Amino acid sequence: EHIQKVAIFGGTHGNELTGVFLVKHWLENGAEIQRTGLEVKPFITNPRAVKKCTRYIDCDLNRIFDLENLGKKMSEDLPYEVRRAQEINHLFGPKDSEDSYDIIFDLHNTTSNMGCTLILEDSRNNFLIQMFHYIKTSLAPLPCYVYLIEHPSLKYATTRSIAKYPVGIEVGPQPQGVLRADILDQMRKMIKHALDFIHHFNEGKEFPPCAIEVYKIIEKVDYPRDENGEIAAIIHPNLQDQDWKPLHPGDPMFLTLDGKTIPLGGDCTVYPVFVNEAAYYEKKEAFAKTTKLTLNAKSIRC
Amino acid sequence: EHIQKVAIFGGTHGNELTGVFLVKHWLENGAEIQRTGLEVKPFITNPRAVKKCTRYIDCDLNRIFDLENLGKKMSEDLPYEVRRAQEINHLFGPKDSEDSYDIIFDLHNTTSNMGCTLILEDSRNNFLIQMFHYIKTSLAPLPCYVYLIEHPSLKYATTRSIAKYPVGIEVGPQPQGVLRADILDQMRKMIKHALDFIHHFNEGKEFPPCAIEVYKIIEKVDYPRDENGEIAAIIHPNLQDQDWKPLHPGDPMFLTLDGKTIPLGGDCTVYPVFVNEAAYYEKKEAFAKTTKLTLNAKSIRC
Ligand SMILES: [Zn+2]
Ligand SMILES: [Zn+2]
Repeated sequence: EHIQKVAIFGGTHGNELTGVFLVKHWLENGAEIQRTGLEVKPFITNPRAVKKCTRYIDCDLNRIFDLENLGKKMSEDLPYEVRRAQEINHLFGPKDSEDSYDIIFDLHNTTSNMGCTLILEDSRNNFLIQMFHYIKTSLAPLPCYVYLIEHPSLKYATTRSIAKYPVGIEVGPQPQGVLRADILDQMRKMIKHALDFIHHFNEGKEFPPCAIEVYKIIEKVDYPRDENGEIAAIIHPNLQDQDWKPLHPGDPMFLTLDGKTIPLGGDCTVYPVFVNEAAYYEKKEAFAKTTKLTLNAKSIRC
Repeated sequence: EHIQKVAIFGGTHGNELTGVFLVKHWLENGAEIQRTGLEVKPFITNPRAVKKCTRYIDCDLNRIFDLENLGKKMSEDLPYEVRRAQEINHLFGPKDSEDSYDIIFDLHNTTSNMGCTLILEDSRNNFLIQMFHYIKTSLAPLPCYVYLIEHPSLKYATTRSIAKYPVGIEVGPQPQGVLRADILDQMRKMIKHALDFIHHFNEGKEFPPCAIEVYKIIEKVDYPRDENGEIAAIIHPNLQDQDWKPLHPGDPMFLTLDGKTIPLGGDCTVYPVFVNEAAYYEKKEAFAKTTKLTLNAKSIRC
């Protein structure tokens, strides 16, 4: 299998402007994202949310590419993002069809101090592991992590799950509604390597069995809450900005205004991720706990 | 025993969480902001914007405290904030009247790397120049910076301007809708010193003359724009995060996606502030130019 149809999504969330800015540039002069023998389409997924420069209009677009939403009768009555979701599935899918696109990169941003991050939706997918191994290794010494999202009741119905091979791209720290240049540079480098991988894959290159480190999600921790549901403590200074780095039972986790430290607890070291994400205030979450495990890929061919 | 009425406003902008959080705490336990012989009211100015974690509902509350809005007949058609401003004005004013609050602190956050910032509205105000000198001195060796908004033109109209002695407290960088512990420690300390000053002054402690460096707004700078009026370049990596530091005629300012470097130009040195402030994308602006000038205060007693 050669890859034929590659797309780059920007503006899934309208106030994550790195994607929006790159995608809008690339819809004018696309040279950067083409490769000899490869044809890739840039696309703004949520134009309404990008105009208002807001996360979403009626509901989060990045949580609805599932059966419950993609298979309901089209009606101007529907929440905007649902109408949009079908519009996108019909363009780049349909999801779970042989006709759907081969790879979609879906570009995101985070207020968390994560750096260049790749999101894996299938720990068994050998083509994705090889891609991600390629992107990590290439980027060095620029740090780059892989966030693993299966399992088994907690998976999201994402925009890029339309593809046979879904690829999430997150780069942080960045405030929402801010275009930073370091971040934009890092994101354009990640894509550069991703698109060069696909190009090498097509040209017939073999990749030897490889091994990458991933961080598998396990549990989302919410903030200590009040007898109302108001946040009662904040992310401890010592945990702030320490995404990916080991957090041990003893370690400070939250801090109250009165000054008291609330520690981790539990049996083992976890690796905090999305520490203090703007978007997860609403959704009740301070960060996600992840375990550090190794994924091995078998060799791959043209 | 002169200064009697003091208010600490929080959540003028709903998505700036630090003020929102401190005021909310202090409503339950005000001990931190009490000073013997001194009564201090904390207050959420924009509850509706807070609830939605949004900057404003209909218009920006921090720019409508003028004759035009404050003096129009109360109605339901009027924007949410207009109607709120008249309430806050009847509660803590009326503005320009003897029986308005003496001092108001209005707590803000910026996405710019600015550190502790005090906002001075009146360069001839001996009282405020002393308060600012006191806070500066008390905070040392932690930097504290004074921003002076006097023109003619470029002036609001602010929520605090209700008071005889308005004071604006701005702490950054923090992403909108996020609540960093470090940022909350700095605003706290700032407020601690401000209330101490007022307490020292009321107890007839004399202050000798002093001098502070302030930074005068001279011009807002917009991003280079498109054919259709889009941002065509971004804040240069060199200029990113360098608020308050000097910028020079030949110095890099904006970077294009190419990336071409757009230099400063002009023939004098300037001091950027609000560099890459999220709230100013909408308002068509990239940073403010300021000039660094020294201000004097005569001595003050009572
Ligand atoms: Zn996103
Ligand atoms: Zn503000």
